[PDB]
Order: sequence, then C-alpha cells, then structure tokens
Amino acid sequence: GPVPSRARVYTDVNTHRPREYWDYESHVVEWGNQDDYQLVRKLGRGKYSEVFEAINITNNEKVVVKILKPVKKKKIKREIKILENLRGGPNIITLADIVKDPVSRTPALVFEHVNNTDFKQLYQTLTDYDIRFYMYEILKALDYCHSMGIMHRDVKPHNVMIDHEHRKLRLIDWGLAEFYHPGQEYNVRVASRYFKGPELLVDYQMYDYSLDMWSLGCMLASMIFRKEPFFHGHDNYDQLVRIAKVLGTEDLYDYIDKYNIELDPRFNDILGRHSRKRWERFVHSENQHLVSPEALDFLDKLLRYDHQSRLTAREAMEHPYFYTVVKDQ
Ligand SMILES: Cc1ccc(-c2csc3ncnc(SCCC(=O)O)c23)cc1
Ligand SMILES: [Cl-]
Ligand SMILES: [Cl-]
Ligand SMILES: [Cl-]
Ligand SMILES: [Cl-]
Ligand SMILES: [Cl-]
Repeated sequence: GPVPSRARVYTDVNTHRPREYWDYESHVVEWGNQDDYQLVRKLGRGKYSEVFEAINITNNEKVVVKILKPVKKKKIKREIKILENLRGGPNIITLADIVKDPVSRTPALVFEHVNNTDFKQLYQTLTDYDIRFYMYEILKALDYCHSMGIMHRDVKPHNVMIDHEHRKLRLIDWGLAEFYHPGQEYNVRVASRYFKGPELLVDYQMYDYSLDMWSLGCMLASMIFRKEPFFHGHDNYDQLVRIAKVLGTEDLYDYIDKYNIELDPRFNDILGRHSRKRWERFVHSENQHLVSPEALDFLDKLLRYDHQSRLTAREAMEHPYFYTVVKDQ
C-alpha cells in the first residue's frame, strides 16, 4: 500500500480549530436576499460560473456577483465556508453575501468591490521586478489560507487577477478549495492540466498545501521563460512526460519508490529515461532579462517531485529572490 504523507507546516491547524470551523457539511448557509443586488453588466464568463458587475441597492455600493454552476450542494457549502473563514485575509477576495433564486434557485456569490481598482487577469507582459512583486503577493494569499488550514488546489494565472496601476492582487475562484486534515485522502481531479503536481498525475491522494506550491512554480517558469504553458501536456500521462523531460526521470522514480506509489504497467514503460535538463537551456535572447541566479534557484526549490521537499509559502517569502522586494514593502 501507499505510504502516508503529512504536511510539514500547518499540519494540525484544523485539529486545533472547533469542529464548526471546517465541518462544512454541518454548516447552515445563511442565505441573503437576491432583491438587494441588481446586475449592472457582465464582466467575464465560463462553464462553471457567470460573473457580473452589480450594485447593492440597499447601500448603493458596487459589488461583484458570481452565479455558480449547478454544482453539488455539498461543494456549495464548502466554498462558502472557506470564503467566510478567509475573510479579511491578504490578497483574498471578500465574500459580502450569498443569495439565490435568480433563475430557478441558483446559488450566487456576492464579493466586495474595491473602489477605483480595475482588476484584470494575470498575463505575461511583466518586467523582472513585477514578476517578483506579484509572486510575493500570491505567496501572501497562499500562506494565509494554508495557515488557515485550507488548500486552494487551482492555482493558475486565470485565477489570479491584477491591478497594475495600484499594485493590487487577488487570488480568486475558490470552488476547488478544501480543508486539510492529516491522513485524509483527497480527490486528484483538481487544478488544470498544466498546473497539476506530480502527486495528482500519479494518483497519490494524500497530498497537502504543497500542491499549490507546484502550481505556483509552473506559473513562475512560464513567466520568466516566456513560455505558456511551461509543461504543455495533451493528456494527464503526457503532462508527467513533459515534466520528466525537464526534471529528469531519476528523481521521479525515487519519488514513486518512496511513497510506494503503484503506477499502471504501461505508464512506467512509456515514461522511460530522461536526463534533468538545465533551467538555463530555456533561457533565450528574449527572456534573458527575467532570468537571474535567484530566479532559477527559487524555481528549482518549487518544482520538486517530492511535495514534502518543496518550499512552503513562507520559506518562499524568505528566499533571496524576493530580497529587494520585501525591503520595498
Ligand atoms: C476584488 C475583487 C472582486 C471580485 C473579483 C472577481 C472574482 S471572480 C471575477 N471574475 C471577473 N472579474 C472579477 S473582478 C472585475 C473588476 C472589478 O469590478 O473588480 C472577479 C476579483 C477581485
Ligand atoms: Cl490559466
Ligand atoms: Cl471567484
Ligand atoms: Cl477532495
Ligand atoms: Cl512542454
Ligand atoms: Cl505553505
């Protein structure tokens, strides 16, 4: 059988909390009034949700409304309980209300809108300093929710919104977030393909907060090397193939033998052998200003097969890659 795993930091955060903090199935959702919110315009869209700009007619303040997909009711309580516990945390959106019955009883999330802040989706047209700066801001949100015993499990550029005029960042879309409990096996169908950690691609269910650190590394790799996505797989098997062609198959097999992970007989044959390609081979004349000795060292300590050897969110904030960035703050 597979060898169990535990988180290095924030292990027993939920154990020390009261049961009501993390037992979202027992939570009773205090639904608000839909009439208090009138939709102004449509901001974005997607299969999982439709986002709207709206105004709260009671206080005449602008808000953001997210009409949720018809998801299982248990996941609705999970996301609402997580957003309520993360309220007030740095660089995390603030849930203002929860309403229903727009078109035949549909849950909708009402988030606060910050005055005079135009939030746009995270892109790849940033300088070397802005990459450092906004990575540190994401690290703030990852460290806060991890310390609150919560995995985000869907860290990707589409879930990070930026305001380049005011240096404001928000980590959004907590529909896949979940509470961490030591010894609990978790669903491996989380995050997008390009940002799934090796623990998901080998179907290792006892993962922890370090899943978000791998996803964060994939972003850093694509930003500094100007290659989105960095690991460009076409299916879940090919994703681990692309990772193996960079990080080598050597540390991957030692990772599989450590936790006693059982792969498919055909999967172990198609991986083969690959040498650890250097981080400097992806450096070209276009992105030679975004790459530094600190960036490569920091990226290396994030992109590790062993989730227990990757950097924690705080360790990353202590890395010399952000040295001048923290002195600016
Ligand atoms: C502060 C804040 C509030 C809501 C969101 C948000 C969550 S999902 C989502 N989907 C599309 N846009 C946004 S922000 C759009 C611009 C604004 O009015 O702030 C969001 C992101 C940040
Ligand atoms: Cl994305
Ligand atoms: Cl959201
Ligand atoms: Cl799960
Ligand atoms: Cl690739
Ligand atoms: Cl962490």
